[PDB]
Amino acid sequence: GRKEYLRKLKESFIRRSVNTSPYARFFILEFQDKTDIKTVKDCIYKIQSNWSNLSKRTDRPYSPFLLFHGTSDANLYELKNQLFNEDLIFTDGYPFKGSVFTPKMLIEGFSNKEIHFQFINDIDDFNETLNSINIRKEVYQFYTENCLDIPSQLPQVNIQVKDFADIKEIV
Amino acid sequence: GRKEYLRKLKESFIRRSVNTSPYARFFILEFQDKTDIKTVKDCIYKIQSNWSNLSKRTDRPYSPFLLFHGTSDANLYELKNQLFNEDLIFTDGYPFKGSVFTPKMLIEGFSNKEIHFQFINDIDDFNETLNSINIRKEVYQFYTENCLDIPSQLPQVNIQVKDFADIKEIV
Amino acid sequence: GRKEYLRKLKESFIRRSVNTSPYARFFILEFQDKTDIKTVKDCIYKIQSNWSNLSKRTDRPYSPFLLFHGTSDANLYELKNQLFNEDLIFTDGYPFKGSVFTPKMLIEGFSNKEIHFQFINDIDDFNETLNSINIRKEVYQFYTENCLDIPSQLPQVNIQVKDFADIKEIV
Amino acid sequence: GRKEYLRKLKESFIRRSVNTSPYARFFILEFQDKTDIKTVKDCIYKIQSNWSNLSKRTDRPYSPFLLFHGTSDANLYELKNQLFNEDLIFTDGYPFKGSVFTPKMLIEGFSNKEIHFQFINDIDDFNETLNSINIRKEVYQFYTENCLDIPSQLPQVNIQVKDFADIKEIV
Amino acid sequence: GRKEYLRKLKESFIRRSVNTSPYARFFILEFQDKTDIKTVKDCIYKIQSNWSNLSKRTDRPYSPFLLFHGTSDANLYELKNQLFNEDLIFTDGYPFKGSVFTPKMLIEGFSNKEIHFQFINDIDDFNETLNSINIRKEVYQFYTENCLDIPSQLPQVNIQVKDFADIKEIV
Amino acid sequence: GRKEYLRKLKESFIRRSVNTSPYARFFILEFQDKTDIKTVKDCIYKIQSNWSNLSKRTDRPYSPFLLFHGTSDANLYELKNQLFNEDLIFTDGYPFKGSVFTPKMLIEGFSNKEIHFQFINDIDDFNETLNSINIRKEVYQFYTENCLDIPSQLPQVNIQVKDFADIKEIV
Repeated sequence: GRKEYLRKLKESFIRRSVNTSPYARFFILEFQDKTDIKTVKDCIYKIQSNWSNLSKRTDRPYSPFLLFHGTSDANLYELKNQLFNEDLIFTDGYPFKGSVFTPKMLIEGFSNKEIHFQFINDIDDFNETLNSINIRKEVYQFYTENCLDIPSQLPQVNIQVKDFADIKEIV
Repeated sequence: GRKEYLRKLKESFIRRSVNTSPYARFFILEFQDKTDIKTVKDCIYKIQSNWSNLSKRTDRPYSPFLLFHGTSDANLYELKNQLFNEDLIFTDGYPFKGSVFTPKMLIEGFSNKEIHFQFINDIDDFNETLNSINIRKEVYQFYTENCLDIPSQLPQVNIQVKDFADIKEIV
Repeated sequence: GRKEYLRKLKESFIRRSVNTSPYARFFILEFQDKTDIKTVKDCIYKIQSNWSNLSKRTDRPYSPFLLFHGTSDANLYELKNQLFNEDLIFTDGYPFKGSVFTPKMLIEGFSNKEIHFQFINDIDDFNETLNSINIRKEVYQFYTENCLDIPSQLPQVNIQVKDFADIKEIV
Repeated sequence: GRKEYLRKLKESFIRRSVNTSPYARFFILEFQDKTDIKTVKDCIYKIQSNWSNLSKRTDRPYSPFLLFHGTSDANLYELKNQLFNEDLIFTDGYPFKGSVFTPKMLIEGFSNKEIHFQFINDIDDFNETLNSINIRKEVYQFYTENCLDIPSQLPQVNIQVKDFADIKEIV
Repeated sequence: GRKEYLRKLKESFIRRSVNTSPYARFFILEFQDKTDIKTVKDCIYKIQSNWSNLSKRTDRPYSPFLLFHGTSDANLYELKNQLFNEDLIFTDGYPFKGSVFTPKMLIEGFSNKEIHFQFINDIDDFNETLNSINIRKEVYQFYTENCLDIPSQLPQVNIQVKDFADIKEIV
Repeated sequence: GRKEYLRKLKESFIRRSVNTSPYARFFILEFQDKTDIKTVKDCIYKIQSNWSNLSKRTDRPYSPFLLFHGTSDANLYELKNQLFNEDLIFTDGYPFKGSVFTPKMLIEGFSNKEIHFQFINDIDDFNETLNSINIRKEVYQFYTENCLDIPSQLPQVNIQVKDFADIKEIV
């Protein structure tokens, strides 16, 4: 059936235990120009609610890493602005204007409970962040037509959705 | 079967998690002078009970925003007066008589455990409050004849119901 | 099958949640002379055990309101004398002999953990206490041959049973 | 199936809730001098484990009442002696040798955490017991060929079993 | 199939509740010459892990009683020495060398959290212990050719297995 | 179907309880030359997450023992050097450079909450640490083409896998 397509992809590679261990979860989402602003935030909030545990009870907080490609910087910063306005505080390695890429902010924001997720701007920020993370890194890709190139010593999943709307129910 | 339409509207649009995050939830209901006040109150109490967590244990309380359209102000205030008489304390942006619409009264009332929900009198109060809540806002519409226009940067669902009685089992 | 009508009667009108809010629940039962005194108490204890939360953990206690019609006053008091003997303490608005109807005793017994339910003698005490409880009141009717006239501004359900024996498995 | 006769007697007559209220529960088992003591002790321990709540958490303890009939006192006392030897402390209204029947021991033993159940020697002790507990009393009769007479003012169930061995998995 | 034979003797004879009461459970196993000691230790550890509850929270600890027959004393002590080497602390009524059987040592070890189970050397130690435990005792027999003689007043089950390795899934 | 062989391999040998006791669990894995370094780490992390309970709540911590073979030391140390980089702290009985095998470091790391698992370099270190752990030891083998010889006094399972990828969903 139609609903069966979403039912296979949910636990084939994306399956989730009752308490997932705090590893460096990288979520690569393809942002094409046809996909509007609104449904990306519905995916990001679903990514943030599941694969981040920032409750005060635990001592091992973790947050997902978010990567977008195939988009212009105009709507990438436009999406970035509303996420911060809606109190979904993130870090992208640029703590101030005119900063060089500082992955040490991504180090502490992963363990910070007040920072919900982590944004990655481009390819060069993603590869430099990978060397900065020393703990286990798993990278999940949700693409439609274009696939990113990922270094081969990392556990990767590749999921080809119909469009961006099908990503959210998987995650 | 006859319930088969109800399930398609329950779990596919207004699916509910047991630990839903404190979003600015907007509920738009069509009051159109043919449904009685009592059936609206049962829908309002059901909207209150499911989509507000005002327990003393939590640190992130939330309350749903309710807006009615298509009816006169006479039965809108009559519905409004019965809700306050039954100890369902709400706020509507008019803390006193002859007041200008005060959006911040709807703001601490979102985080107030003693304020059960928020009442929106008209579209003009709905649209200007939309610029007041900074956090993510979700709008849920339940309508029988006329669907209200919502600006396109919000996550909206539009559900067409047979009458006002079918809303409360959906929520 | 034969148990099917019990499923058309249990979760379609008298569906029960585990965290039901403290509402003024009215239970109107048709007690006829054919019905034995003993089998009514099995319904009263089932109604009291399900629709009352008098535990010391909560701060919002509630008790059901019970109405009986279609019976003589002699056997109604005979039932009333039994329930007080078995430590099922109730109030009827008559705290002493020769008293007028005091609905205030029914208000305090609703919020009292040591008072298990509330008795209503006839129609006139039902309508007088109807204007006394300010919070939302729901009326549930279980009857075989005579239907009461409940005012239309209250949420009412009407259920037909063959006799009084099937009411307790409904609730 | 062969099991289906046990299923129609499990959930239709002796259905059990996890939070059963402290009622004066009377269990009548028929002793017919051909069942050995061991299966009777297996039935009593199943009755005691399920229908008594003597934990330190609760503030409303309750213990079942045990009645046997149709047998001589030779095996009735001999069964009674083993149950006290296995630290299953009970009361029977005879706290000392040559005592008259004292039902007050069974009322205190009903609410005592250190008294597991209550023994009833005969139908004359049972009727005198019946007028002593004021709270609601239900009688469960499990028998093979002889049925005792219970007053019609009490909620009673009657279960006919193939032999004494089917009683323990009903309770 | 073949696994239906495991189901017919698992849930029908050695069915287990999560809150089993502290009874003096006896497990009688046929140790033949064909059985290796390694398989027996898997069965003994499974007997401990299910039918002993020695947590620090409970106030009623219990431990099973272990009996073996049909084997020589050479491999009985060799099995006995391996169990003590793997920190499975037990007692057998012989607290020192050259001791007479001491049934009281099997008594506190029933209630001792640091004593995991009780070993019984032969027939004469089993019957002598049977007169020492006052509380209810249940005896479970698993054997392949020879069935041990058991006193009739003791509640017992008799289970016929293909070999010793099938015992551990049943218990 | 295809996942049938996975179900025939999962709960029939490597069945897991939620309260598994602290056993000296040995995991022997076939690291042949065709296996990538990365896909072994997914099995090591799955073995560590399931068969180790290093939480601060318990007082009996346990860690799995890992053995690898079928390849040279070039990729065995390269796999070993990565696991220490990702904060998966282990011990192998070689606490310093040029050390003799110290099985005592494996015993303390078994009970150490900050040591996640234990590495075994070869069979010579496996047999030496075999005589060091006094408690019950279980050995689990997962292999494709070579099966090693384990002494027959230990509980062993042998599982043939198509390649190293299916081992992780088995455990």
